[PDB]
Amino acid sequence: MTIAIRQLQTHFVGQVSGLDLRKPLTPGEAREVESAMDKYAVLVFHDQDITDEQQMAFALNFGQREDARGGTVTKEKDYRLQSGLNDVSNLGKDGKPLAKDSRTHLFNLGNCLWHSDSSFRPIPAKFSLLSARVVNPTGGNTEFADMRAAYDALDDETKAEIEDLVCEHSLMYSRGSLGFTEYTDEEKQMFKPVLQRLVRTHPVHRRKSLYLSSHAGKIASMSVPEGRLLLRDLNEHATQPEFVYVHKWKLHDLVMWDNRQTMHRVRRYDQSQPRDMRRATVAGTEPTV
Amino acid sequence: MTIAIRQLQTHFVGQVSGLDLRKPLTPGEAREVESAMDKYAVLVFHDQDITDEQQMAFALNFGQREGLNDVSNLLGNCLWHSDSSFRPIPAKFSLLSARVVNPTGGNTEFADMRAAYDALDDETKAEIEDLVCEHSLMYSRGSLGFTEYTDEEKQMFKPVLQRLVRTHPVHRRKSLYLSSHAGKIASMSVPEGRLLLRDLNEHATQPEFVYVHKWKLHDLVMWDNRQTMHRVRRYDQSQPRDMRRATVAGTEPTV
Amino acid sequence: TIAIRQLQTHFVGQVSGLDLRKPLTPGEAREVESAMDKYAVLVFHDQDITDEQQMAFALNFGQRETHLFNLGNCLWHSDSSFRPIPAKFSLLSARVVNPTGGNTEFADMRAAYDALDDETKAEIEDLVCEHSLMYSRGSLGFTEYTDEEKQMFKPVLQRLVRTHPVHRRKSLYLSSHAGKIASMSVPEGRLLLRDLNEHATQPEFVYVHKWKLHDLVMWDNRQTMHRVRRYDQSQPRDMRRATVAGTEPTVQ
Amino acid sequence: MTIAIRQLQTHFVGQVSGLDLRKPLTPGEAREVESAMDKYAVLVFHDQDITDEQQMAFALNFGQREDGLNDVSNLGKDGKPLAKDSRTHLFNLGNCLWHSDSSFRPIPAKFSLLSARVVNPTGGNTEFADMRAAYDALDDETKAEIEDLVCEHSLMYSRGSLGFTEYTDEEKQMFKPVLQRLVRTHPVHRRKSLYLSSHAGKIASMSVPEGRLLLRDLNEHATQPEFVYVHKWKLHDLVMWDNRQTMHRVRRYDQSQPRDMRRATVAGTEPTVQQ
Amino acid sequence: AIRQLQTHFVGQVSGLDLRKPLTPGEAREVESAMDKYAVLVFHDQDITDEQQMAFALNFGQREDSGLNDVSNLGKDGKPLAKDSRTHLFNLGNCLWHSDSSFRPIPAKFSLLSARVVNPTGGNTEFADMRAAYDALDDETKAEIEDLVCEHSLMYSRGSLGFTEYTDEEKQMFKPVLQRLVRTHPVHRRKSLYLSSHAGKIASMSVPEGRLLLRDLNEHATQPEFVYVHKWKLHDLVMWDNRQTMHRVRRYDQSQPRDMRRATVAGTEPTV
Amino acid sequence: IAIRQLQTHFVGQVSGLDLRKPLTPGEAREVESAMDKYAVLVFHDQDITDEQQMAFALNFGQREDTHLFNLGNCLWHSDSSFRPIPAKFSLLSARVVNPTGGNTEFADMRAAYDALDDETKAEIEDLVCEHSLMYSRGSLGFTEYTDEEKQMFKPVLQRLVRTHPVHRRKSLYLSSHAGKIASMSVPEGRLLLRDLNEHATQPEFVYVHKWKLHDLVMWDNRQTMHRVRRYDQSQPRDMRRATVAGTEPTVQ
Amino acid sequence: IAIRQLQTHFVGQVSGLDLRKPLTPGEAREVESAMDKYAVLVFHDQDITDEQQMAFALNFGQREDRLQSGLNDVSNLGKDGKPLAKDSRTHLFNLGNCLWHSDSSFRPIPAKFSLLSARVVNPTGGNTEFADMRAAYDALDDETKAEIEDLVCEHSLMYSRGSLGFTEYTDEEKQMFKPVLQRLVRTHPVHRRKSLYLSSHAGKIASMSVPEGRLLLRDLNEHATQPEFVYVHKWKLHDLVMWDNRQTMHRVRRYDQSQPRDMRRATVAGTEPTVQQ
Ligand SMILES: O=C(O)CNC(=O)C(=O)O
Ligand SMILES: O=C(O)CNC(=O)C(=O)O
Ligand SMILES: O=C(O)CNC(=O)C(=O)O
Ligand SMILES: O=C(O)CNC(=O)C(=O)O
Ligand SMILES: O=C(O)CNC(=O)C(=O)O
Ligand SMILES: O=C(O)CNC(=O)C(=O)O
Ligand SMILES: O=C(O)CNC(=O)C(=O)O
Ligand SMILES: [K+]
Ligand SMILES: [K+]
Ligand SMILES: [K+]
Ligand SMILES: [K+]
Ligand SMILES: [K+]
Ligand SMILES: [K+]
Ligand SMILES: [Mn+2]
Ligand SMILES: [Mn+2]
Ligand SMILES: [Mn+2]
Ligand SMILES: [Mn+2]
Ligand SMILES: [Mn+2]
Ligand SMILES: [Mn+2]
Ligand SMILES: [Mn+2]
Repeated sequence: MTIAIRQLQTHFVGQVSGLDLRKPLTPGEAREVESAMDKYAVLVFHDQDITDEQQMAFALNFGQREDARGGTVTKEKDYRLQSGLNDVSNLGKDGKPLAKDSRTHLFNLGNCLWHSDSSFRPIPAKFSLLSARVVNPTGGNTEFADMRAAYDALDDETKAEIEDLVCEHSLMYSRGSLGFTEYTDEEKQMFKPVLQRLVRTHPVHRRKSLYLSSHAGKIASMSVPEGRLLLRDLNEHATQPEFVYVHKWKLHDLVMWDNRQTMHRVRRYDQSQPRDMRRATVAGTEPTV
Repeated sequence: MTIAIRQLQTHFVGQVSGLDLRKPLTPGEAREVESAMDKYAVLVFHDQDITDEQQMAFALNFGQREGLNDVSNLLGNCLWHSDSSFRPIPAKFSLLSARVVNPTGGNTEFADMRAAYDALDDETKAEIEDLVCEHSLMYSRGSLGFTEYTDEEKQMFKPVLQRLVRTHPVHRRKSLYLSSHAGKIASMSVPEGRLLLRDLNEHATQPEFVYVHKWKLHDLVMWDNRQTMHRVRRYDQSQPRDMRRATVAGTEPTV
Repeated sequence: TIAIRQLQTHFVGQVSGLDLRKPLTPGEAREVESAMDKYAVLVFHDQDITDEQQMAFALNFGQRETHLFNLGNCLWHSDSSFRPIPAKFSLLSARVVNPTGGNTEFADMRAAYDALDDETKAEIEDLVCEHSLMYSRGSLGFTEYTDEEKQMFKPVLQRLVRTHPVHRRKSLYLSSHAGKIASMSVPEGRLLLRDLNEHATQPEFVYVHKWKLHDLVMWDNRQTMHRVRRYDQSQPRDMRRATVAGTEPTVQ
Repeated sequence: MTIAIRQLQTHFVGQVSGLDLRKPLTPGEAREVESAMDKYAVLVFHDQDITDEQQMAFALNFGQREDGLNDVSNLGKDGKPLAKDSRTHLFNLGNCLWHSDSSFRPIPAKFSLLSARVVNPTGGNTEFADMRAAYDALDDETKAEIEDLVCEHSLMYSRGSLGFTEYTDEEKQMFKPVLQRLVRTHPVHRRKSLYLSSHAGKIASMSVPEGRLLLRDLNEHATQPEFVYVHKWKLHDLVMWDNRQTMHRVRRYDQSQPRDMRRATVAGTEPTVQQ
Repeated sequence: AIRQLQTHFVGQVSGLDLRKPLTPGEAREVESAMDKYAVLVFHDQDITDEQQMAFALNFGQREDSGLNDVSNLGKDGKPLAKDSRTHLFNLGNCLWHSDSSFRPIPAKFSLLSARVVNPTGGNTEFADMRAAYDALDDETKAEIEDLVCEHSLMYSRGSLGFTEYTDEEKQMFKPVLQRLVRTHPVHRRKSLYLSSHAGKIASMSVPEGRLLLRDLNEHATQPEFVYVHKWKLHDLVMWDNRQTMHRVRRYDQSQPRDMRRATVAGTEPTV
Repeated sequence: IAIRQLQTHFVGQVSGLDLRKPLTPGEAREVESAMDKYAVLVFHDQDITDEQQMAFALNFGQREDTHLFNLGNCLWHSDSSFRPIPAKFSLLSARVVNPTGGNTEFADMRAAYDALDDETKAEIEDLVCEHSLMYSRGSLGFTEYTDEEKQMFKPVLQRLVRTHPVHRRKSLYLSSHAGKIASMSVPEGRLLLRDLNEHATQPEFVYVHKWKLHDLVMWDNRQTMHRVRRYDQSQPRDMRRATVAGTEPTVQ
Repeated sequence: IAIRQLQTHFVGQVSGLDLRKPLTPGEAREVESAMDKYAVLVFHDQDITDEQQMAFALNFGQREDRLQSGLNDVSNLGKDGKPLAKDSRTHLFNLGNCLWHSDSSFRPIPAKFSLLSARVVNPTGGNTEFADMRAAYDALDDETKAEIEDLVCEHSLMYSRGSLGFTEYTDEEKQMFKPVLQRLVRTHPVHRRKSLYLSSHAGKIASMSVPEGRLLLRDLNEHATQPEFVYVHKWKLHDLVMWDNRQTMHRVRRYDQSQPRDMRRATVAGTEPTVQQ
């Protein structure tokens, strides 16, 4: 009836055991994992030595593939992986680490900022599923923040202030804060800003949460300076240690998160060493606006 | 009339009593205040009903002018910064007087850059020792959405160099020279540099290095820009907030 | 699974086996309230809760009832004793704890009463006190009040000796808000109250609470006094209060 | 969104919009709902898809649990409809009489809150009667006559009406009659109202037959259509009532069909009479 | 001459001296009027007990002078004590009922004469059980058609607090069966056979059966089915127990109320 | 002169003196040194006159220049602290002893000072209190003063920490007459005085004197506080005072 | 403490005490004096635990040498908490309480106070009656008083049980139930009133033949249990009745054994013997 789950942080995060992700799930098991995703927001599976196909098959229990187009500087040519998965590694087509100053790596440094995946899309992602294929031993922890806990801890005046606010999300905002400011020219059209609610409501349990993300570069109804200051304050509030779970990677871990309830980021790592990390993304169902 | 100092935070900040800033300082008083600034980096004076000229006269004990700077609301200041870090010779002391206090928000927060430096692991210390940052108003304003400037403006705000690790002239303690004005590290790519600056700013502004100052009427707070960062928290723009700053010019560069 | 450890000779229970993030069962609500009747003060460690969760916990026990408030809390008092229907339970949740000072102290007014001699007990049995914010603020140095403030803070009557509605133990109804005994001259009455307060807050009747992050302390204003000890106002402190309205008066 | 109230009947009953009962209330919202209960005596909320915990949590704004929802459904422990000759169902049928909740308790109930979880489509309307308006409409002579009268309330009396008249000694003590004023006064707005209830089987200072006949006349008077609001249930309705100002009853329903209704009861905060 | 006093029933009768014996045709007209109007009001009838009964006996036999004492007076022509055994049984008449419905063959006509009028209350109310039956919806009529009620004095007195009965009293007051819906033998109109004496429906549990009866009583005693009669001295009111219910309202027990009833026995059972 | 110590920190009982007789210079010298050391001196069986009591007092300096006074004495105080030059010694002679209550208690302000932590010593060092009869009578409930009285009872300044002119020991200058600290806000200063008073009058710093007929007790106001405990006011209590005027101010 | 006398000669109803709480020195002294005067005390609505009941009893002395406490189980229930079999060993022995007796009169130092608490009331029968042995003594004539003054009875459980049929005892039982001596006429240590020491356990007068002694005890018991000397207690839930075994007899009237009767007794050990032995 229930799968084995141990909670890893005071507010959220469950560790799951007893499931082999190389193999199909039963209807009951898929139902259990999704309820755990609703409750815990982040799930940690150890020792899941899976193929790209096995990983995506697992993800497809929970919806459909998110269309990857408009998500990277993909050159419209080709890259490393053959399957459905998003390549979130530090490797080129080469199979070995990207150059310190390449346009691909510099864009990938965006992942070091606190973000919710595909928040730059009119329908943002539901679940993201990350598999560790080669572990970089010098840094690159992945950190998760509970946006519902963060929301709850705000005072009434803040909650009343932010309730109806709308943010503009774009890859140009997140990469822009890192100094990556030149886009040509269908990129400016491909990364055209989308609207998202600052405060969102989960469809299952109806918990309210802060929809924070590096992609959010302004609040619609405010001046750019004031809006950004507010977002900075909310981001500082929401990423305090009491709302954060730090994941230390082991080989063949799978960590999956609900983008609708969380932010995440990768910490600085040594770029000269391989880091083979591969993501499956489940498309969102409904927009926030 | 005996100067008494009580330490307000684990690592820094001193509360000073027995001085009347309306009255000129004696040689011993000037020496003690500057010595406390060396030690505590931030000093808090309560109950100082002082004019603009008294504030400056107090300030001028410690050097020259960079009368007062208007930091009243009558927004870059909300970012963690060190004053005039975008100048080739950056500011020494800043002295802030509260003439009208905003009752809703507007705390001034102070971060100890020396304690922050010390808490770093020896590898990080070694990584950063010789690193140099570019500081400009264009960078700090840029964070708040001001990213385009004319050729006349580009020269007035032309970036200057400062070392990431500075050393205090008096006690020789090392400290992180962080500021919102710092937009890149000279020997690193813009994104890699800004990420390191982010990590250092995050580390250096944890609660264990931070003193939060809650304002009272006629409060004077003074700080060493060479040893600290500071920021003002969001305040109700509708209500008058009258804060007046005296600034002591720097007496040496960092590079 | 509720377990209570007694913390002081006369009173105070440390409660384990409850997660206050979750709604109480009717049985748990009954157990908690009976423990409040018995111990008068309950300490709950490790309760990392929200304002809403705190209030929800409180509302099992009844209904809902800055600088001047904080300062007055440094004097021995019982909450809202200046109201004709005074407070039942108060609840304090430690969100940010000041490391220097700010212990909260509690005194068992039932034990204080019991320790009085037979003649003192007979002397004070029918006495009535006048309670007002003007008296407690007076002690802090604010003696002058405008004509509309005088109505705003019009003194209320309270029995000096009250009886608990559940176990019917008598206790001394002492409070910084009490500034007069009705049947006595002003100075004699205040001297009697001063001696009663000194008696009632001897270390044998006092529990000292040294705060830990996420503590929740709930106390019965009908059986106790409390005070906060001196602390450095320049340090961060974040203590969140909930108060349950009184369900009965002491006089008319 | 803030609270709006719409009048549903000449003298009483309000329909409330703008409140989500899945969410904890602010102090202001608790105040507004209570004042509205004082004025309207019965409040109707539509579209409140709530859990038991959420229902109780809403209820606890207004006091304490009466000595954990009360199961006023027609269902057994297995979740299926009770048999029509089962002792549980025969007691539940007591709600079909005009009553005020816990009037057999020395300190009787304040608020009752009833949530429709599964609606029976064949009957089972809940009717409410305004005991204040009913009192006011009496002539001066009747008001003077009844002013100081006291009733005896017990489960033995309401269940007696329905055929259960023989009680063991344990039961006679467990259901020992309590005293209640016949004319009560609301603690907030001071309006007088008839404290009528099926649990009332006697007036203290009168013969049992003369008392019951007087009670029958007051009940007939107080439950004329002019003082009565008829509630037709929709799924996830919540109707809450002040037992201190009203009577209520459930109309006959089809016992073969499920009727899942769940009550939260706030304990009384003051007696009507000493004992 | 008959003047109709209410929407569905009740006739006021003029030009008849109840002191004088009735002709064959007058006995027929009065009875046909009772068939139609269910209740008849006679004004100014200063009649003796023997004269009252003589009028009654035109319509059948006495139910086992021969008049029923429905007064508030004791054996000495004086108002009864408020707490006395007889008065507390008289109070049974304050409940809506049909006369002798607890007898296996229930009463036909009842004839009440006003000898001394209590001026403080004590109106007699009548309810038309035919109009009441008619106003019910089709689904209800279907439900109630074949139902059978248990009638006993133990039930009506039970309501007023007399629940404890001896083995000997339990035989004297043994419940009788009566149809819930009865058909008048003359005009064939269906009517609700409601009564305070009815305490059970045969095929149902006591509580559910009693709840059904309450709903029926509530429906049937709405003001639209009820005629209120205010008493004048030497009034006589007669009713068909087979088509009606009646009750007396609260009266001042300190003041005399001398009312005398003549009961014609039933000529048919309902079961 | 033989001296017996009566409390852990202070108080000496003196035998070998007959106060009906003039003191020799040596006797006067030994008594004053004993006053410096013990702060309070107890002399049993001195059946003396007013004139003899004053003559005895006058060895130690000069004379200092109602119901309310007796009531004020129930509060912890140092005599004449509301005067710009406050009392040196006070002397109390027991002519008629009330059997019910009326113990006189003494608190050692030097021992009280010593036992404070370094932070508090640093905090208080240069603080200055305002002392006035309006403050002490305030605590008894008399808060309203005409401008005539406000001049008569004009507050005077005293050091919170004073130093004894002979042995140089620091001590807490506490008194019921002190109602404000000059450099602090009114409530915060009063709260600080309250904490210091509570600290200084703990049992470890207190000598309780139980009166015996013809006792004389002399105390140094510069080193102590004192108070009288409650007694039955309808019984006679004849306690005669002599006061030696101060010989040095604390500030200005 | 308020006391209302409930019978001509004795019995007091007590108001003002909550027996869930410790007594003060004054409260304990008042209760004991009330016991000296009224011999039987009735308390209503005392919803107490075993520990609380015993704590109340311990005010007046020490304990006498299903429940798991100091209390004597005088219920009709077995270990399982259900009514005993009507033919069982324990029940037939408990029926002993239906005879007029004074508690522990078969011990060399007999009981002081007994305190009985009603936890589950039997609805059919089970009244507890009490007889005033002092009033009974007073009403005897001068000659009878003179005759009995120095008589001594033998008390044993073998005698009380013998009268209900159990006449056969082994050597072991005969030693466990070895008869003890008690004065027939006893004196109260406080007010010095003489009273008849009657009991179902008394089966012999020492100086007389068994038949003549038993006939004399019968005459005294008949005299002493006349309605004028007897108070009848009808039980209510959480009643507590306390009696002085030194001045009274008591008995329980027959009760419906198929229904639970949960009655719990605390017994205070005697503080003085009646004979030196
Ligand atoms: O590589 C990492 O640890 C960070 N991952 C992501 O941001 C991602 O896959 O969405
Ligand atoms: O106004 C404030 O509190 C912030 N002040 C400054 O940043 C400043 O004057 O340099
Ligand atoms: O500890 C505190 O903050 C003071 N406590 C109180 O008096 C209170 O909150 O009611
Ligand atoms: O079931 C119904 O409609 C009526 N319910 C009640 O009487 C109740 O819950 O108190
Ligand atoms: O006395 C009355 O008016 C009531 N009449 C009857 O019920 C009757 O006599 O049948
Ligand atoms: O009377 C007493 O016990 C003490 N009196 C004094 O305070 C005094 O005379 O100075
Ligand atoms: O059970 C009873 O009523 C009487 N009981 C006793 O004899 C007893 O407990 O001593
Ligand atoms: K600046
Ligand atoms: K308060
Ligand atoms: K009920
Ligand atoms: K009849
Ligand atoms: K003085
Ligand atoms: K025995
Ligand atoms: Mn990501
Ligand atoms: Mn600045
Ligand atoms: Mn408080
Ligand atoms: Mn109900
Ligand atoms: Mn009739
Ligand atoms: Mn003095
Ligand atoms: Mn016994």
